[PDB]
Amino acid sequence: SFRIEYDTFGELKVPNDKYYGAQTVRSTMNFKIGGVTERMPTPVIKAFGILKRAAAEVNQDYGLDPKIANAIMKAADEVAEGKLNDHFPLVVWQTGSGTQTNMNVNEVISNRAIEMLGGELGSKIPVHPNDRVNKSQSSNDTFPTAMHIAAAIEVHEVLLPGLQKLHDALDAKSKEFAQIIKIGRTHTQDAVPLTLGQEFSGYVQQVKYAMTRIKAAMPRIYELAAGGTAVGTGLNTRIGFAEKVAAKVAALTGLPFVTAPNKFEALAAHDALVELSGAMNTTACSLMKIANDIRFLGSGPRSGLGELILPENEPGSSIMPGKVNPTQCEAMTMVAAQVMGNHVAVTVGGSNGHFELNVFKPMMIKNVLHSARLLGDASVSFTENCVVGIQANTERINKLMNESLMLVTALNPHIGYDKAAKIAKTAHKNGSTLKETAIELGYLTAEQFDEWVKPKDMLGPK
Amino acid sequence: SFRIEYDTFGELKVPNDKYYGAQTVRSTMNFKIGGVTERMPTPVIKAFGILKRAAAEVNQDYGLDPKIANAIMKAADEVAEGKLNDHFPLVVWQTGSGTQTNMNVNEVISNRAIEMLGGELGSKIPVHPNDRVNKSQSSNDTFPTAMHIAAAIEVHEVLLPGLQKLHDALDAKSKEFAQIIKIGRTHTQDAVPLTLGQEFSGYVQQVKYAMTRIKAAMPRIYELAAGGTAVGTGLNTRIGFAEKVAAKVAALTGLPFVTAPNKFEALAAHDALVELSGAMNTTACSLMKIANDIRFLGSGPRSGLGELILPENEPGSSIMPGKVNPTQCEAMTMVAAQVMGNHVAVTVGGSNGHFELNVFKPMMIKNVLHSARLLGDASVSFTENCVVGIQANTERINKLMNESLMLVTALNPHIGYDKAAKIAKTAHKNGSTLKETAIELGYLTAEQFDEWVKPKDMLGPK
Amino acid sequence: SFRIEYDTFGELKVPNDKYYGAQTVRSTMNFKIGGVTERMPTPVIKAFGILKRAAAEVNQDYGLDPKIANAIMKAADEVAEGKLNDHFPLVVWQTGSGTQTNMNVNEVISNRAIEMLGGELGSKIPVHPNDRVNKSQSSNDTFPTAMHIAAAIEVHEVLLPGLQKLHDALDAKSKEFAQIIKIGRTHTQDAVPLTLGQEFSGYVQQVKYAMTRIKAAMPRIYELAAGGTAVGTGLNTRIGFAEKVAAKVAALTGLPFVTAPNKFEALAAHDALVELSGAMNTTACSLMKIANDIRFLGSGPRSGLGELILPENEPGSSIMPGKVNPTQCEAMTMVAAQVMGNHVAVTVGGSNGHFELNVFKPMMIKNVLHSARLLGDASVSFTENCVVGIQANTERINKLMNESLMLVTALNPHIGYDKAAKIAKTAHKNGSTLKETAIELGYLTAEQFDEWVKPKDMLGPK
Amino acid sequence: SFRIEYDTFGELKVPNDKYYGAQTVRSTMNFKIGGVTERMPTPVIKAFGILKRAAAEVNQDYGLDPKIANAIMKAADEVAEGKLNDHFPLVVWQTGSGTQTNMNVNEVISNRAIEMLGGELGSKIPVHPNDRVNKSQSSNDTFPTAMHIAAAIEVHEVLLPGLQKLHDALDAKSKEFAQIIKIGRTHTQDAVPLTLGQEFSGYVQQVKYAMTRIKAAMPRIYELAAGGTAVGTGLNTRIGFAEKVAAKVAALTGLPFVTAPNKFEALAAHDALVELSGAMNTTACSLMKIANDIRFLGSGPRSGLGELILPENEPGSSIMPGKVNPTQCEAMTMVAAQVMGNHVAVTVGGSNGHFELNVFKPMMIKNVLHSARLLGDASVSFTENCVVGIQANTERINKLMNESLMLVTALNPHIGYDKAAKIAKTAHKNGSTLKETAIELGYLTAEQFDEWVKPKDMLGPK
Repeated sequence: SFRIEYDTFGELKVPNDKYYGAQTVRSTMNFKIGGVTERMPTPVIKAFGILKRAAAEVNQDYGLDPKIANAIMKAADEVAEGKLNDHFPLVVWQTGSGTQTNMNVNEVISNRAIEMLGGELGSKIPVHPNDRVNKSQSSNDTFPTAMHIAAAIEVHEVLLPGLQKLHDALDAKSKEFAQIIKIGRTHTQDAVPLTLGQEFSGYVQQVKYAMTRIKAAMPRIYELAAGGTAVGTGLNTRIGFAEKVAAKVAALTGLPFVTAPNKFEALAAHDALVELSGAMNTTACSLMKIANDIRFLGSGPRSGLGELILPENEPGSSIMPGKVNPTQCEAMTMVAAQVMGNHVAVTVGGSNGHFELNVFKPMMIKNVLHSARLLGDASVSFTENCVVGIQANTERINKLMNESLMLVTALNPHIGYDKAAKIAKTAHKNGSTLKETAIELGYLTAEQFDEWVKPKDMLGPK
Repeated sequence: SFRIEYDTFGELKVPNDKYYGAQTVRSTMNFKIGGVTERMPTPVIKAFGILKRAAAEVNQDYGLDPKIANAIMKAADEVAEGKLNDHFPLVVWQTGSGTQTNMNVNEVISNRAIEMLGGELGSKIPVHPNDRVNKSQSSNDTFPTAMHIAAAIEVHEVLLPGLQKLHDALDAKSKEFAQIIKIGRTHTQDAVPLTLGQEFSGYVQQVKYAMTRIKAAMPRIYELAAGGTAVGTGLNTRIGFAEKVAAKVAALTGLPFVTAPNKFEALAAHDALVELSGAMNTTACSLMKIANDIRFLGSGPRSGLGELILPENEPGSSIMPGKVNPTQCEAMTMVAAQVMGNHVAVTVGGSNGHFELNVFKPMMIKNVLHSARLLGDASVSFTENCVVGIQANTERINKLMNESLMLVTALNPHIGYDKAAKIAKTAHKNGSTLKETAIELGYLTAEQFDEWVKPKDMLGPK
Repeated sequence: SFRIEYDTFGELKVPNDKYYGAQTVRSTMNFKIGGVTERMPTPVIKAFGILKRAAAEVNQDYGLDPKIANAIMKAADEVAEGKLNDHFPLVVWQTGSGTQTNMNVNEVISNRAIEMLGGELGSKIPVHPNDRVNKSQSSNDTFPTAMHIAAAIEVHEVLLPGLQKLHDALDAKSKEFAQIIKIGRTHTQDAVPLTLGQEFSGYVQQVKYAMTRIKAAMPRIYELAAGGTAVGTGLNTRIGFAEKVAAKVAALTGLPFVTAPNKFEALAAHDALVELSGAMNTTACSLMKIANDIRFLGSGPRSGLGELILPENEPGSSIMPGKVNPTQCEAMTMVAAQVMGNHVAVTVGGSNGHFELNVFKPMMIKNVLHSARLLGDASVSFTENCVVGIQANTERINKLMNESLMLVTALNPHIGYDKAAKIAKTAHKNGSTLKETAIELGYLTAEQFDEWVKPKDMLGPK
Repeated sequence: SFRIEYDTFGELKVPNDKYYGAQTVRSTMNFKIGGVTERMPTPVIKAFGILKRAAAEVNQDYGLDPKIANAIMKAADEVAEGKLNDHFPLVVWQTGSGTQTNMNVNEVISNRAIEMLGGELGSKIPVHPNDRVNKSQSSNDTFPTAMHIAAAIEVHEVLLPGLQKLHDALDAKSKEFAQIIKIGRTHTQDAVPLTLGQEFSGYVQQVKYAMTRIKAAMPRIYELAAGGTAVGTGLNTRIGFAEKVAAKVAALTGLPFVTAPNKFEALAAHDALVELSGAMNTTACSLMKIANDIRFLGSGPRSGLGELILPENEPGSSIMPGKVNPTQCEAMTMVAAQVMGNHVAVTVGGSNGHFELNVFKPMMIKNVLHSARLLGDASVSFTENCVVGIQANTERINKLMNESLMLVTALNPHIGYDKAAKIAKTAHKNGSTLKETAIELGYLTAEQFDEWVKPKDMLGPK
């Protein structure tokens, strides 16, 4: 069931159905931290596939036999395509350079390329893990490159598409609610009117601005460290390798990757990941507000605010009509809190580089990808299972507009401030409406009230 | 105007009306970071006065002349009593060991004692700042001792008394509201009843637990670094000085200070400050919940929840009866947010010690004292200006109870499930009460509803 | 391959090899957030097994048929024993009360108990998920109970045992290094001596204190919410149920669980989880310092500090003798940063309760358990793969003690301060040792130096 | 002594020498939280002066009498110029909309203008605080406008200039050290060479990227809330006032302020402050790395790394040549830790808006201004008192290069791998240099070593 390989510490059994080798087995023994939920994120593994395929193709310019390079490229493609995910058992909590995962990737690509070429597994023949798959590379500049490839692809494919769907659904709900006037709330106290459409347009702007902030963090993510080798000098690498690898990754991905102009900055720090996390942290603040507002605006049916009817996600009860838990609001605000915590973990790691190498890399990229996926996935779920189904409770909104004390200020140009306050004071004391009170005191008629108090004239400057 | 003092780098102008000297002027030239709001917290300065008073009294056992010791003690007392606060211009953002503030204290006490002895300011005759005021002490073990003295005093005099007042005021309201039944809220949806007294009793328990948590953090704060000297060994101090100065501090303050049993832990780390900040961080979460709940329970007057009437302390508008902004809730929840951020500042500093000395000391104690003072002061203000005057809106509460759809389950034993549901569903569609609808459907009589639906019976297990 | 079940939204296929039902299937469709690394932690699932077994046994006092109760107890035991982990596919990012996981647990326990009794899967006969497995319970008080059971077991079995091993290994290394004198470092500058044993005793004290802080957070974790039902009143539950369930959980676990004295505080907030996270946050600060110190003390072989020889964890190179990457230091400091971020996520959730129910529960317990397991697992790994193998580089330590300028202060009682400084100044200028310089200037003999400069006399007070 | 003013709650003693009035005295009575270090930041007060000056000039278009407008403008100018700072006693911990400070500003400007018009202080004649100084404005849109004005000015005048000085000083050192070769460090282990110039160029790039990140956060800060009034609709302000007052602020400041295109987003949230704090958070991570590296590179003189000689700004001990504490590194890394905590405070506040108004405004702007000022001031101090005077310890660097085992790979083409390894292994065991050992083993000549081992050739790709 197993073959036998060796490292400098002793003999190791490797399962015959596995493409990794002795270094990866030793690593599962030396880094038993946290269990399977801690495995290196698949976007990192796939990004390594993209990177090893670009390096193999470029290394033909520097003496790599095309037959060996072609097998490496095909094997790297299978990694990048997600066909070999089961051959990566290592956790985030390894060396802070990600060396063990670089070797896991070199081992798997070598053994699969060996198999494609007819050799025997575990043999290093004819594709040596370090000499061929890791040719012209270091763990020090490859893991950072994989981080930025994975981050950019996840932003492009998961995070922004999720936010875009949320933006568009909130914008639709904003135009659908454009004529529904409700009582505003400041300090949670009753305030002057605005439309539900206006209130929702604020959410739309926040999501639009979140997308812009995330996009503004991407140019530094597109800088790749490949070619910095061990300490950033590019020692033991060939001239032009850095530019060529980056240009190859860009063509493979369709994204504007470039080589980092300063490889010392690219190896000794991950400030671009701190900044991207910062943009997700702002996004989480925006989404906390939007989701918590929608939560409260749907509270009720009778002892809450009751402006919105949220779609049911849980089984409703026949005995409990109108009760709807805001389920997606809760998942989303829990996600928002997680992103804020992830951002502090990214910050602590990003602040703790030493000399030529920051060695917090796996934890930093784990937290960035975790926030990116949570935000994108929750944005989709919140859209499809809550926002698109939101309805306005117009009867309750209309009833509360008539019962509000806030519109009393439309009477001042007609009967004077002092008589307006007496109406408001009296209605507040008696629990009556402004209209009932304004008439019961003989200050005006019902026809005068209905003509002077028009909330649709209280929604803008004059 | 000025006098002239000298250090080994040249001449310095010292204001004649100031008790500090050359080293302190030099320190103000080198650390112009942030302005006057960044001055070293007065509790640290006073704690330094206590410590120097204790050292001078104890140092009589080790050769210090009693007439010199007496003037040092009297000057140090003035520092500890807050009488010389204007003679400390240095900011938090100085050396990470606090050496500049230690020198500031030595100079101020030296010069004030020289003045009491009839000497000339700046003269070092006959009270030398380092050889007599800093006798048996080091740069490195004095500031951490002052940190723990200041934190213990602030916890004892400001933080716990403020929380005690808040606990007692919430408990009185809990008892005052013990019979007022309202509709519960889970997920912000209407839920089964509880009293305002029960809900407030949750707040009371939270504040009680906060006080226990803070008290649980004090035993390690009572351990003092004095006697560790430069690196923790006690080199260049006298045997027994560590224990004697801790006991003298205990007798001067009435708090159970002892010498730290491991001086390397006490100099190389400030884990006790991190743990005390963490207890305040939990307190902040509790206060955030309490204040935000009271904020929303007082929302209205007509488009909110309207269960509580909060005291109006700042005049409002005559045209706006019933509109009262929950301004003390806002001060308190802002303070809570600040404590959470301060806690992360404390954490980063506490995580970053190097070898024998943590050199983030001034910023860690600044954030701990800041949090303690804000929490204590806001608790007093929130108590006196909001909690003690809260009234229940019993009329609105009673009406909302009658309009709730939640109570409809008390009718299950009497008319079966299927009829109650039809009442709930029909009331929900018509906007009428459960009682109106059960009568209009002829499923029971008014007197039957009033005898079957008793919220008083829905407040406990059976 | 599948059976057919229904909920109020439509027909659902349930795999026949799965013990969950339609509610769980619907939940995997409604909460597609984050993928499989986001699954509810297994310690929560097992804790639910303990809880449903205690409730079933107690519910016999309240009309539960013993035959049905016995099948429920056996099925709950299989959940608690980890035999049914594959039947829980739901993610953390569900409703904030954990309702979906409560139903997942009720469904799986019902179907497995049905199978034990001979019935057909998916039928609810004879063990109804809600009426029997959820009898006398609410999602609102069960998920909090499972959180605290899981937290206490993880602290007892993973976190503290890991820290204890680390404490004991550091204490052994401290006694083994008790006679090795080295140069201290303050501000990272050379300082007076202390032994490696003394420096390591500081680490030992930090870990001892971390264990005490964690233990001080457990009494509030041992308070269980079971019996609070929907809003904390205990409505729809039987008198004595809360005390009996808690006493049963305590007997099943061997841990001192008790019923929460105030169920409103237990449902509306999770301040005990915030406080336990706070204790882990302090622990992370302590471990960051210890691991980073050991990292730097092992730096070299020639351009670093070079006091410690760390055991190899990576394949060493023949060309690179003495180069050893501090692999476990990096995994541990990365873990420490993660705990600090997790703590902020716990804090944000803990601060955001609303009225009767905090609905951030799954994210809060996820982060607490994640920090607890990471800290315990990394503590074991750091112990076995680094601490127990640490050796002192005594030749380099001894060589640097002889080259240090720091010991020049042992000459002052013999040749006076002024002549001591001239030796230090001259050796610093020439790059020579104090001994060479003190002799070359004719201030003393080699025999006088060797007798007056004894670092073993510079390790304590006099 | 005092004069007497009145609000609707009674009589208030106002100091005769103060320009504030009844509302401000009332505010000091109700918000005694934290003491004088908690006063509203002077940049907010000055920004309010700019805003009130702009509003008064624009309000001439809307009826304001030019002679009244002129005195308001002149008084508001004195506020903006920092001439009336003593007339603002209110703390940050006030209403979450900043209303008290808005009233403080209105009263101070009203009374100073009344004084210029020859009236009596407290009289409201002829400059009414709310009817003329607050004309066309609201409580709710003035404070957020002042926040953004203050943040933009502080970024432009303090933060970016400080970072610019640090960037330029690091770049000059980079060029000064361009030819000094030293041993690299990865994982803190010895690594292949790089120049001090290359390493410092990484720092330069980090500071350059920090400045770009901060600049990228300013476009949303330039959007002003003025004109949103109470809830965002602009009710009770004039058409065109929003655009005109933003343009007047732009012309007064020379910064590209514009009116916010969505006033609901601008009042309900402060996402732009969260994003600006996040850019400063990234800056803090960069500065932490730079300062901590320089801290350790200057460690010694003999038991550290010893590559850099840092300026000695505070006198040391004559008995301790070469011992220089990196005190500016400590101030800077403490500041970095503080910015990270401030950022979490900003995040919590920014996440907690409610409906039409975020009421965490004073604490959010306080933390943003605090971070900006600390970063700017510390950058200037770190530059002038450390960076500009750093010297390389070329003699020690050259010796460490010669004693390194890293260079041994240049001998591979000339004597093969196996002989070089035996040299490295033997030098490592004997404590001798690579050159001494290769000669003593007779594998090459001294002149052969000097020609084969050229570190100048190991600094780049080939």
